[PDB]
Amino acid sequence: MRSLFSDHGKYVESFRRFLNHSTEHQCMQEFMDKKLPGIIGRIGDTKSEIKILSIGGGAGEIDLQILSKVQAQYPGVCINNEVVEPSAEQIAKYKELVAKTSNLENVKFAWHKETSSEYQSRMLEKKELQKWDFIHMIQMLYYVKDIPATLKFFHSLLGTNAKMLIIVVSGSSGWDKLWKKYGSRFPQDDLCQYITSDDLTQMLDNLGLKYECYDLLSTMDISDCFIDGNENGDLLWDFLTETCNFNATAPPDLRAELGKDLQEPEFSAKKEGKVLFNNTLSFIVIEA
Ligand SMILES: Nc1c2c(nc3ccccc13)CCCC2
Repeated sequence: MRSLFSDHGKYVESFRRFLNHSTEHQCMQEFMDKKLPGIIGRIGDTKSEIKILSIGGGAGEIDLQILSKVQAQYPGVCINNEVVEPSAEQIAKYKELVAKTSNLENVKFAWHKETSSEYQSRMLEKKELQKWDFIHMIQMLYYVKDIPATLKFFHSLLGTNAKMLIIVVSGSSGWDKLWKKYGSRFPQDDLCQYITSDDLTQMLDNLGLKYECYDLLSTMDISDCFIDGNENGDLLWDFLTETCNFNATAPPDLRAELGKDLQEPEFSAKKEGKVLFNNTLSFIVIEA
């Protein structure tokens, strides 16, 4: 069993199938529309330049949406948005998106090709420490080695009335169950790392930071995962298991318990003849 994250090709295909059969993206859309406003309501107060640091170039369309809400609250104010992404493929895509978008004259972009870690290391070399008004980490901690250290660092980069926003899958979610129980039995990679909003609050508690957590429901239609032979079904399987060609490369003893175990409540809910996997999300905001 080889980690799915080691086959850039498969991954994407799957990831893509994941978005196509989930309310993930719309879920964040709702957060940004009905909650974000009041959250970032004062990060611009008294500043003639609003700085926004985004760690991860995977949700370009979401980043842009954040800008939309920040511009609305602070008309005229120029915005400096830096992006810290390791994947050239991503940055590349991001950029394309920028060029095709309007109402971004009062925004300055700057992409840095590296990891949160590398970025962080560098900064320390600099003598001066630079602050920020808004930091955010959408679905990417999974790929961070030192969470506690990472959290504390960027918190210190927050300026006055600044805020840091983090998104991960919720403790009360299918993923949680899927990992607490089966994890050990899946390919242990050094790149990925199973983490839930739960692991998060404990770390933040022990760190002593003041945060606020919000959960919203999101689903993943895994119906094609019971139709033996279905191509689509196969990809999805690859995703949950974060493994390559899961079926044809895993112990049926296991693939047997899952097939059963997934169609159960604590993992999924049965709807319009559909089997919906609990993809609930958590949004954490941290004060400076
Ligand atoms: N829903 C997601 C999960 C992971 N990464 C993701 C990356 C961005 C979009 C959603 C994601 C890793 C493990 C589990 C779930």
